[PDB]
Amino acid sequence: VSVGNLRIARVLYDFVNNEALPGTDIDPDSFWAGVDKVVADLTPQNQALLNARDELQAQIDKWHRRRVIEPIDMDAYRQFLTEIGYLLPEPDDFTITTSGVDAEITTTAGPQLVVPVLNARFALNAANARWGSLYDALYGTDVIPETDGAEKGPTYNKVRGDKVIAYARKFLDDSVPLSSGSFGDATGFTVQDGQLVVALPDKSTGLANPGQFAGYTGAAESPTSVLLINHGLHIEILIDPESQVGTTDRAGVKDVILESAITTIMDFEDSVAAVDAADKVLGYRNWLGLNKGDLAAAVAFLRVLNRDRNYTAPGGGQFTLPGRSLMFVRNVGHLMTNDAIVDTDGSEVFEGIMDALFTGLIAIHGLKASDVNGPLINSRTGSIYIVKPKMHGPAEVAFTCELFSRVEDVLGLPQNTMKIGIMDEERRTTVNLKACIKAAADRVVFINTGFLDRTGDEIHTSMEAGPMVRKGTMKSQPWILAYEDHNVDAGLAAGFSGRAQVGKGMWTMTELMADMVETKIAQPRAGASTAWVPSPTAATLHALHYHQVDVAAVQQGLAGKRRATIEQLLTIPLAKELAWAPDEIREEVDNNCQSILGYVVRWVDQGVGCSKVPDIHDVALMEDRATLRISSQLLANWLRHGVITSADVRASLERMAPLVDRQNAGDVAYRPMAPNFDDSIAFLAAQELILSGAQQPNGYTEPILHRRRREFKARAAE
Ligand SMILES: CC(C)(COP(=O)(O)OP(=O)(O)OC[C@H]1O[C@@H](n2cnc3c(N)ncnc32)[C@H](O)[C@@H]1OP(=O)(O)O)[C@@H](O)C(=O)NCCC(=O)NCCS
Ligand SMILES: [Mg+2]
Repeated sequence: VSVGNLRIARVLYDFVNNEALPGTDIDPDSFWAGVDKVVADLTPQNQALLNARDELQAQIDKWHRRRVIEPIDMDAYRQFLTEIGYLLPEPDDFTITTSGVDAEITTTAGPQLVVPVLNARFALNAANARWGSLYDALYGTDVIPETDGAEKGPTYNKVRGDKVIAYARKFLDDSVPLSSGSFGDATGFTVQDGQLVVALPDKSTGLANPGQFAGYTGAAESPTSVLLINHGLHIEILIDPESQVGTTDRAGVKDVILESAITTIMDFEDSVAAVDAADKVLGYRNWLGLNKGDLAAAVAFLRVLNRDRNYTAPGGGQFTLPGRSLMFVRNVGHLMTNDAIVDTDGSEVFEGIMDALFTGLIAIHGLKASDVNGPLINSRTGSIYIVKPKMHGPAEVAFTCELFSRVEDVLGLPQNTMKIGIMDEERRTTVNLKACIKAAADRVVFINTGFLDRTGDEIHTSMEAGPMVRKGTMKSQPWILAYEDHNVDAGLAAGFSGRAQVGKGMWTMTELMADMVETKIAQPRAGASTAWVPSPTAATLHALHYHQVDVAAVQQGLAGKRRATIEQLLTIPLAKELAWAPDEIREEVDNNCQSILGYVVRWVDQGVGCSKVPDIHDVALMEDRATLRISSQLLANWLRHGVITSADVRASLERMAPLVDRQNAGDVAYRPMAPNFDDSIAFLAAQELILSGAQQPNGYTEPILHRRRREFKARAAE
């Protein structure tokens, strides 16, 4: 479909004209005229920034190569990085001015959920994860141990159930305490004189803090639920003395509901596999339907978005809390182009520019509640939140800002409607973080330590230095501990408190929920106002940490400190005279090869961009591209310095591959790699990301995955 200078695929063109544009008050002929111009005016920069990356990698590649056996002189390294304009200066103190942002980003501290947007089922559950059942999260997972004769099964178990009930009672005791007595003793709740009254065997009692009573449902004389609030997050006690769980409870408590996933990132990036116009539109569709509010998915059940929740207030008025997680959308970074719309010469258009345009325009519908726009509003303050990933340095951030500003003109939106959540997940950003924050000083809504892509850039940036530590050891290196702290320092010194989120990384062990409750608390304790979780269940559980830690306080306590030097940030995580025994090296390669084949096989064959892949210790892991980035990069490093040979990788890939078939054997759609490995696009793709990983730009895995999936798809219609 010829438009100005463009060949827009009809699948996109139809979608954008019929589905997306009506109701936006944007003239379809003008919209596409804006598109043409933006793409034209801004493609040079996009390539210029991308070229600037490759150059810097080569210079840094040169530098390490012409230096061996005489350990890194860290002052020459730092001077080198300044000479080439990698390590740009540090700007003067400032305060972000970003306005028009929702309370749930500026003020509320709680879990943030990230879901693949190509999956309507998970997306719906994600936006609905704002509110989650604490009973289901504890009963369903290993938080309540299955031992001591308390196993779960197809029939509800009292023994497990009472452990669940008890846990939650401790929680309520710990968070919204009774004046006197414990929740585990309650016999019923009432509301007298606009105050919560909790009946006990010995007395009746209010709350230690009457201001933690938020409201209720049903008759005051005997409510159906009681609504509480601690650290700005809501807790609901569901009452039904005639329920499966109710009749077993001293107060007839049915369930405790926690306000969990406050915000959700609807993901077009590492979570998903979209390599052409079709895929692209398919996820653009889901984003539109979330923003309209009408998105539905069949399961005899239809899954829709939750409506807002009504309550009676203490004094007696009716009010409304939001039923839905406030959505961001993660666009893709500055790297990839896409089939979707091409040049006359056949050059593809940058995917990132197109996301900004189509994702921006669609999000319009999520700011209003009309007939054309659909019933549910997302940002009640009038903002569009876009997570911008994999940015390298301040200039690339400024580019996103400029891109956003042109996408605002084209959409007729007021300037700065499009807010940017900034990933801190590339070295060049990490060492120039203050500068990145300044470049988006009027747009930024968060920073987040994407430790995973960050680990990826650490291996690739420093590819020629020598052998790296095994990936399990990365978590305790100088560079990563400084980067976490450094992120929080910079955010806080930019006045992020009350204005924007300081975000931390994802929990990848989806089955170790007992671990996550125990371990992840460290993030809020480190001052993170939000952090990333892999599921609504996880979100409900992470919620617990924000009831315990007072994040706002921790931020106040941390203000002004400087817990990281630039030497700590540039400390390269090298092996440095650590000789792994024969077994270890065979473990790392084996480990990494399973994680790769596990993820890539479902990527290239099934078009699935996020998967549960069990490792060589059989811990289920949530793998995506960032995890693939580490895995492949590390193996490349070990190859570049001959810890392994090319042959070593093959043999491991070859023995790991049949195993991933065994764990995938129950799938209807799955086609296995063994025994004929060389006639398997999947296998060959995994093999490319290792044997040619040293040559991918900044270690990114998109070039190969996109090309290999494009390949597979053609060899599927043919
Ligand atoms: C990999 C994955 C398919 C594994 O699935 P699984 O846990 O083995 O199987 P299920 O999802 O059916 O587990 C049960 C429930 O978990 C929910 N779920 C799991 N991850 C979810 C996610 N992050 N968002 C919303 N719901 C999720 C499902 O909705 C499902 O309930 P349902 O019957 O109502 O659909 C899935 O968890 C996933 O895509 N990863 C999480 C997304 C993510 O965090 N990625 C970000 C990468 S940066
Ligand atoms: Mg990332």
